Amino acid sequence: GHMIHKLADVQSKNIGSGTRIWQFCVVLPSAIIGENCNICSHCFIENDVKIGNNVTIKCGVQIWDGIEIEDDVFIGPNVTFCNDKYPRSKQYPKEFSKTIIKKGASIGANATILPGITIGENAMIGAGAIVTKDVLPHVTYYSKI
Amino acid sequence: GHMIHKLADVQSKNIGSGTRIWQFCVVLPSAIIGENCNICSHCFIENDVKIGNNVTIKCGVQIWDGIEIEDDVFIGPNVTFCNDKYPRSKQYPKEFSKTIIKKGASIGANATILPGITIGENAMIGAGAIVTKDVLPHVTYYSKI
Amino acid sequence: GHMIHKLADVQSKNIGSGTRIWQFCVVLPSAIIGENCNICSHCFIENDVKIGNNVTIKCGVQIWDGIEIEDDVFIGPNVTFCNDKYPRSKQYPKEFSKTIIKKGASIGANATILPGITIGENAMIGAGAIVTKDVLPHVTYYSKI
Ligand SMILES: CC(C)(COP(=O)(O)OP(=O)(O)OC[C@H]1O[C@@H](n2cnc3c(N)ncnc32)[C@H](O)[C@@H]1OP(=O)(O)O)[C@@H](O)C(=O)NCCC(=O)NCCS
Ligand SMILES: CC(C)(COP(=O)(O)OP(=O)(O)OC[C@H]1O[C@@H](n2cnc3c(N)ncnc32)[C@H](O)[C@@H]1OP(=O)(O)O)[C@@H](O)C(=O)NCCC(=O)NCCS
Ligand SMILES: CC(C)(COP(=O)(O)OP(=O)(O)OC[C@H]1O[C@@H](n2cnc3c(N)ncnc32)[C@H](O)[C@@H]1OP(=O)(O)O)[C@@H](O)C(=O)NCCC(=O)NCCS
Ligand SMILES: Cc1cn([C@H]2C[C@H](O)[C@@H](COP(=O)(O)OP(=O)(O)O[C@H]3O[C@H](C)[C@@H](O)[C@H](N)[C@H]3O)O2)c(=O)[nH]c1=O
Ligand SMILES: Cc1cn([C@H]2C[C@H](O)[C@@H](COP(=O)(O)OP(=O)(O)O[C@H]3O[C@H](C)[C@@H](O)[C@H](N)[C@H]3O)O2)c(=O)[nH]c1=O
Ligand SMILES: Cc1cn([C@H]2C[C@H](O)[C@@H](COP(=O)(O)OP(=O)(O)O[C@H]3O[C@H](C)[C@@H](O)[C@H](N)[C@H]3O)O2)c(=O)[nH]c1=O
Repeated sequence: GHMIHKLADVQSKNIGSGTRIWQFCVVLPSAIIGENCNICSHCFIENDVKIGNNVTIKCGVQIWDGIEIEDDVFIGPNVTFCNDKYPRSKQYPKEFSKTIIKKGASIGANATILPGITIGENAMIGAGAIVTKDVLPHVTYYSKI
Repeated sequence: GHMIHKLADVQSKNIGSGTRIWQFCVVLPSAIIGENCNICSHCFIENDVKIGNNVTIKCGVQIWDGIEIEDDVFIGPNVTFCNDKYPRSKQYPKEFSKTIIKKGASIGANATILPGITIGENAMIGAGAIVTKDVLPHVTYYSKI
Repeated sequence: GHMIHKLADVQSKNIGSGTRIWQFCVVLPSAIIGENCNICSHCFIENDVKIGNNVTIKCGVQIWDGIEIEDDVFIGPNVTFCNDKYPRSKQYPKEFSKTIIKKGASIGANATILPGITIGENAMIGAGAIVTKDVLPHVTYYSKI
């Protein structure tokens, strides 16, 4: 009982009941997605990826290898994640940096999350923020304009 | 006399003459789009949405419920809008916050527009800006780097 | 010997051996793309565009007319480029501003590159940065948070 749009390319069988995956999403085979998620249009979800239950991923987000999203997380549109702190074309690290977005946290629209980051339970990341350090549980963080 | 790309999912009949809607766009049924718009690839346009005439929406933009775009507006690529100031997964507000981008205004590439915002007529929003307060008509606003 | 995903719209024949172009990409006819590039999902590549060899373009990037990418460049996800410094809807300039990203340079996730910019060889642009001035060769530049 999950809904995969005919215009998505979903290669993972590991998708929970109630989850919706919308148009022009790519989901690679090893991705794990929980129950009652909403994966909005134009998202990319790689292999070494775990996403919990009741997660909302708005449009235009990519979830790279090494990223874990816990239950009840909200990820705003065009939010960007990283798994490589010093990227150079065709220079593959032995191991990708890991990011974890902990239960109930929310990431505002168009925020940028550096590699290796923990965002604590129920944190709120302001729209457009750059997150270069871990954010503590329940903290509201935004970049000064 | 409007052009919907075969690789778009356009569900709205409310689309003006001369409008182009490009590959991998999603446009939901209640969306209103005026004449001679250009809705570039990879855009998402929701239901409670009004877009005027001669509007340019570059690639990778989402126009959420509660957002109105007036005539002659330019929206740069990967510009992000918001309709929920304190987003939590599966916590639906009674009413979405409204944003209006007034006639002739321009929003630079990758800008972030907070919910509830008015951008005045002929304003210019710098590339990458975070807009947390209304922008007055004809004002050039950008976030200090 | 190049791989074009069946869910991409690639109109250019000017694509080097070993290049991969993934789902939901648009590549217009005059685009030039070198050998062993990886053009990830959800990218847009216009006509007056030259991209060298061994270039990585992560998801959700648009490469506009007037932009040149040299060999061995890395472009992070949701990176945004510009070819028009004072955009107004339907006001087409005689000439688009040119941007060049020089050999081996890397642009972090969700960075914004203003029009007319040179990013020098082997530079590193931090995630989320706004680049309003040329970046010198081998320099690490990021926007203060
Ligand atoms: C971070 C946020 C929760 C803060 O809301 P708040 O605590 O009510 O803060 P206020 O609106 O009272 O603003 C306090 C100050 O911080 C600034 N500020 C607020 N959000 C900001 C942001 N995202 N980036 C930068 N500055 C921000 C305001 O400009 C204000 O500055 P001032 O004191 O100089 O006037 C909210 O503004 C936000 O970014 N929400 C996320 C929206 C979103 O992305 N939704 C998902 C898509 S719908
Ligand atoms: C905002 C904008 C219109 C200002 O242009 P301008 O008034 O000619 O300003 P200048 O280039 O003279 O720059 C003035 C100062 O503001 C800074 N600045 C300009 N644009 C900025 C931006 N978007 N964000 C942050 N700082 C910016 C410059 O770095 C310069 O700083 P300095 O005085 O310390 O050297 C322009 O830079 C811009 O962002 N244009 C939008 C481009 C775009 O997104 N096009 C759509 C896609 S093609
Ligand atoms: C720019 C970058 C290379 C700098 O790494 P570094 O030189 O190791 O810098 P550090 O982590 O030691 O940070 C130095 C300081 O700059 C700040 N900083 C680092 N990167 C920043 C960024 N992108 N934006 C703003 N501030 C940043 C840190 O917060 C720190 O501030 P502090 O001294 O006040 O504590 C790196 O942080 C980065 O942005 N990498 C790109 C990641 C990416 O986009 N990958 C592609 C997708 S996988
Ligand atoms: C019909 C349809 C829907 N969608 C996605 C995008 C659309 O905004 C979303 C609607 O589902 P929802 O469950 O009503 O909304 P969601 O939980 O994703 O987000 C909404 O509610 C939260 C609470 C707000 O913060 C958010 N800003 C809202 O968009 O599903 C698509 O991507 N394609 C579609 O065709
Ligand atoms: C052929 C084709 C076009 N498009 C979109 C994306 C492409 O950049 C645009 C070209 O149409 P246009 O009317 O020539 O250009 P637009 O008005 O969108 O923007 C151009 O002009 C304005 C004035 C500049 O600020 C802007 N930076 C330019 O891109 O249409 C697509 O999305 N897919 C396509 O296949
Ligand atoms: C199978 C498949 C792959 N891709 C794209 C997106 C995916 O992340 C990438 C994998 O190819 P790669 O050559 O393994 O990785 P890439 O060089 O693009 O990037 C990886 O390595 C560099 C060194 C890191 O900085 C980067 N963060 C990594 O993603 O190819 C797609 O877009 N669709 C797909 O179906």
